[PDB]
Amino acid sequence: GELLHSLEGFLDCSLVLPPTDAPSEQALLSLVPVQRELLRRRYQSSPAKPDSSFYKGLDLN
Amino acid sequence: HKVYVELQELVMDEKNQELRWMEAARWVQLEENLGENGAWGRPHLSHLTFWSLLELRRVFTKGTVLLDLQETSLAGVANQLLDRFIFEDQIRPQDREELLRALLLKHSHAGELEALGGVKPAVLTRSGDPSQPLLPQHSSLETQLFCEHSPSGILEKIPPDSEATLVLVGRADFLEQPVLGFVRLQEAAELEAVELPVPIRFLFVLLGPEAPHIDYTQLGRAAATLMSERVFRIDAYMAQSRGELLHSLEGFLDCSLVLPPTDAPSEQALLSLVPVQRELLRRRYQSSPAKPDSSFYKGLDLNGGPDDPLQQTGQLFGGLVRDIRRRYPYYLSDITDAFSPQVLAAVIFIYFAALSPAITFGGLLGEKTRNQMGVSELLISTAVQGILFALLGAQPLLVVGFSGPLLVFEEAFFSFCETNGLEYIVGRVWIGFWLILLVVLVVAFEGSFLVRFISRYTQEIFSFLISLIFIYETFSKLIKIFQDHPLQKTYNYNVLMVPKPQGPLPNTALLSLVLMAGTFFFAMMLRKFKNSSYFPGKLRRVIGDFGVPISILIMVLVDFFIQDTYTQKLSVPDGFKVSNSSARGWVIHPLGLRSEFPIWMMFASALPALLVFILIFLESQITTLIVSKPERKMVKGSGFHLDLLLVVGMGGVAALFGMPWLSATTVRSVTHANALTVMGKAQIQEVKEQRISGLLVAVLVGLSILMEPILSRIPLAVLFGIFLYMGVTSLSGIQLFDRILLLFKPPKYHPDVPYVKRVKTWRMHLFTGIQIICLAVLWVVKSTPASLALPFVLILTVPLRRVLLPLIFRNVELQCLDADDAKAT
Amino acid sequence: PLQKTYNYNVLMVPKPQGPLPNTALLSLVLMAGTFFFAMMLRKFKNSSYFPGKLRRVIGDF
Ligand SMILES: CCCCCCCCCCCCO[C@@H]1O[C@H](CO)[C@@H](O[C@H]2O[C@H](CO)[C@@H](O)[C@H](O)[C@H]2O)[C@H](O)[C@H]1O
Ligand SMILES: CCCCCCCCCCCCO[C@@H]1O[C@H](CO)[C@@H](O[C@H]2O[C@H](CO)[C@@H](O)[C@H](O)[C@H]2O)[C@H](O)[C@H]1O
Ligand SMILES: CCCCCCCCCCCCO[C@@H]1O[C@H](CO)[C@@H](O[C@H]2O[C@H](CO)[C@@H](O)[C@H](O)[C@H]2O)[C@H](O)[C@H]1O
Ligand SMILES: CC(C)CCC[C@@H](C)[C@H]1CC[C@H]2[C@@H]3CC=C4C[C@@H](O)CC[C@]4(C)[C@H]3CC[C@]12C
Ligand SMILES: CC(C)CCC[C@@H](C)[C@H]1CC[C@H]2[C@@H]3CC=C4C[C@@H](O)CC[C@]4(C)[C@H]3CC[C@]12C
Ligand SMILES: *[C@@H]1O[C@H](CO)[C@@H](O)[C@H](O)[C@H]1NC(C)=O
Repeated sequence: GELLHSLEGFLDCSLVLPPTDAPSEQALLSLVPVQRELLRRRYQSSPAKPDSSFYKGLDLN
Repeated sequence: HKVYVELQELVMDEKNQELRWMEAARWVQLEENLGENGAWGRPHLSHLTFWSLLELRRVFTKGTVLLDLQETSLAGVANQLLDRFIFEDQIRPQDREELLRALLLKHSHAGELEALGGVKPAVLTRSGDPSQPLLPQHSSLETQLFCEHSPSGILEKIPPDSEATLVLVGRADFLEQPVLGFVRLQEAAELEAVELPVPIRFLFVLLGPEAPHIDYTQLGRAAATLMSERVFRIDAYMAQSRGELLHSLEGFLDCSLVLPPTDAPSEQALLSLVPVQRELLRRRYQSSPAKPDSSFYKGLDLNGGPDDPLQQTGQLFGGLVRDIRRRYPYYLSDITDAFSPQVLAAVIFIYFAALSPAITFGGLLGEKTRNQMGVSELLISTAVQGILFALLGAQPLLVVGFSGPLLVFEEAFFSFCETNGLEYIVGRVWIGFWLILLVVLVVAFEGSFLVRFISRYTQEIFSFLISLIFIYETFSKLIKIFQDHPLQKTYNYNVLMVPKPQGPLPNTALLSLVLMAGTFFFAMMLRKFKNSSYFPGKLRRVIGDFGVPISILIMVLVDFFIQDTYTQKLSVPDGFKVSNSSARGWVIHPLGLRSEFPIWMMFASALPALLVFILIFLESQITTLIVSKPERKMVKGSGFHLDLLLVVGMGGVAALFGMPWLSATTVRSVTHANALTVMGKAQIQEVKEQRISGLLVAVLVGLSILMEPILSRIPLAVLFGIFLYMGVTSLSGIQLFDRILLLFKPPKYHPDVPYVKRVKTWRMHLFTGIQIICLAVLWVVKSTPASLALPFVLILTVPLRRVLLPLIFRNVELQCLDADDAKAT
Repeated sequence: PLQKTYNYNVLMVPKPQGPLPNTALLSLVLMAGTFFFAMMLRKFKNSSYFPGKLRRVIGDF
């Protein structure tokens, strides 16, 4: 399930370029801001798990 | 050949709860969106998403299609569409009554936005009242990037005879699965939904409930983008059933290029996909009657190779005509591009930067040659040779003016003429004549290609030694100011200061040092603030572009407020008078002024002319090489033969009138080029090239004699800080300076440049040591009384790189170190 | 203050009586120089222009 969720997140932050008659350089360079925004949306969460390494009491607080 | 596409959403008005259709995007070969304000954003290409395309394909594989429908009004189309939905078991019979009322509703365009106060997304229910969506929502992407006059362009772009398409989207909670309806009218008819007079032929209807991985705005955008393409439009114009549309959609999906997210995106890697895209486009047109529009409109059918500024040509005067044809077609652009305030700031800076050395050298020359040539002559010559060179020159970023070696030659010539018993101002006419003949002969045979043999070695050596000597001279001037007014316990008052202050003065030296330090500090602080992030960008850049004039004004005001203390000020001659009217005139008779001129001198004056030609040619060509390197984003070409011809000809003509000849200056030209440089957030984004700045500088230098009241209040010590700032700033691009700096860093912190990775450290150090030995020898011979033999030594550096070094190093090391290009090695 | 003339017989045994020519500017120069040198050495401490041991020892003083 975690791998499936990660794949869904991967597919959410991808963009498709349809066949456009514009010059190649302009069409390919127009993607920089949109891609930057999508990646900024990709890396914003980065949550995995809290610091649950050990629930120690240690007898001395 | 082009059509109009309109996309509308079912939304609600904030003022009073009601439902209505609002347009959200328009398509004329490009996508335009509108924000909440009500003003359309800038046009841009369309970039869909994976989910929108996937869901569009899924819903279109089974959606119903009505072809050749015989209806004219919206109600008849909605009735037939709902009947077809009912027949194909798409919706239940208990849902027609609500959908019919939902579709037959008032349509409001952008012009009615502010009258209502804005709209919000709404969801239709079974009852018919709006409600908020249950699933979470997110801010739109396109309206955040592009949205944050138009009617005339919109009405102009649409061809006079064309059809339009309308797409409607909206959510309905009483539905099970999304439904797509595509209907093409038998004959185009006007519709009440679109206010534009263009008739409507196609109609898209996208309905359905809320579901994950489905966004109806993006799905409508995908449908509009699919309709906008020519091939799919032609297929729909000839399709007779759903199979043809499905095949066209599969073809459209096949030729799509999807790119995944990355970690560190770059504009260089993203440009490695240029061919692939092209190929895909061709495939999309492989099996269609249409043809691509930009078949060869993305690349120039020329070469960036054999087209070089300097090259041997089989015909006489080839370089001159080549440079003229390369440069002059840009004259209107050169005139126009000077409307930015940065040009004004550069003009103000270069005015002082060029006025001060002219005055100093004119005074020194006047006191050296018994006032045969003084300050006014040099000022007039500089003004005229700047105005003409800016109006008819090939490289308008050069700054002409008097130099040091020319002064040394003038001193030597005057001493020789005094010793031999001949006149001084007359032989210069014949030297100028020989210069004219020599430059004509040289330019006729395009003998400037030797400039190709000068590598980066000599350029770096020359620039470094020039900057270092400049800084040394500035500090020498400061120490002289200290020496004139020492720090004592007793000072005599009632001293006479009318011609010049006799004896020491109390608070002069320390005040001068303070003013210089303050000017330098303020200039550096404003330079740092230019690249900061402490204000709005426009105002920040406007303030930072005027740093030098602001600092000059601040320090001038600070000096002006002080009353009793004396500081040296700038002085210019009273009027346009010759320095010595007793033994000189405005025009010099070549035959003789007071005594006849010997014939042997007229025939033998060619020898100093050759030396003057060598000096001027070498300095000007090296300066042009340094200024116009490929790294500093120099788009327009720079000529070599035309500049040399103009400079030497102008020098000869000025020598006819008694004014001195000039040459291009390295530090001033580099400062002028750096002032007119627009930097990007670093990277040199562009360099502003124009002819107005040089012309204005020359005019101001010429008119400086008319501005005594303003120039008399500018202290001399303030300009020393500006000179130090110029000298420090002109040292950035030098590579030998970096290699000297690396002599102190440990090898752990060395940069990632090729000449560090390819070669070892103790070979780089040997290279730098050899170059420093050459610099030291040049300095020593400069201080030696045999100064006139200095330029030859410089050209003697050229064989050293060509013969001696290949006997010590290896080819890879020498090619990596002595790189002709900066970025490429 | 900064004047044109100064008295040349001024007793300064307990304290300098009357103005003196070059004291104010020399004091300002010394203050600015000390501050500038201290800041430059503080910056050089964190630089990479010498061996680390000698660089840190110099920057500490
Ligand atoms: C162009 C060929 C290659 C050039 C390489 C770079 C070298 C350029 C600078 C070298 C020439 C310097 O130009 C001039 O030289 C003389 C030599 O002492 C200097 O010193 C001179 O000062 C004044 C004249 O100005 C004289 O009274 C003095 O006797 C003389 O020594 C000048 O202050 C400097 O202006
Ligand atoms: C090695 C890198 C160099 C870049 C950094 C340089 C920093 C140190 C610069 C200070 C150099 C001192 O500069 C010093 O100026 C005074 C000016 O009065 C000269 O003094 C000389 O020339 C002046 C004319 O200007 C004469 O009136 C005077 O009689 C004569 O001694 C010294 O000969 C020179 O040595
Ligand atoms: C080191 C880098 C930083 C750069 C900063 C440099 C600061 C330089 C400060 C200069 C010292 C100011 O010097 C002081 O200025 C004021 C100007 O208001 C002068 O003028 C002051 O006194 C005179 C007469 O007493 C009044 O007429 C005047 O209204 C008053 O302002 C003082 O006579 C002078 O003593
Ligand atoms: C308003 C004018 C007169 C004074 C401007 C103040 C300038 C000189 C000072 C104030 C704050 C300073 C900035 C503070 C933060 C940084 C970030 C660093 O990564 C680069 C230097 C930079 C950008 C400093 C440059 C100098 C700076 C901009
Ligand atoms: C006291 C002797 C040994 C050294 C004095 C020179 C020091 C004070 C000065 C001279 C040039 C200055 C350097 C100039 C350039 C930079 C680059 C920057 O990225 C780090 C700071 C650093 C390195 C500056 C630190 C201070 C500096 C090294
Ligand atoms: C002008 O020239 C004359 C003759 O050469 C000379 O006597 C006079 O001193 C000159 N004036 C100056 C140097 O101011």
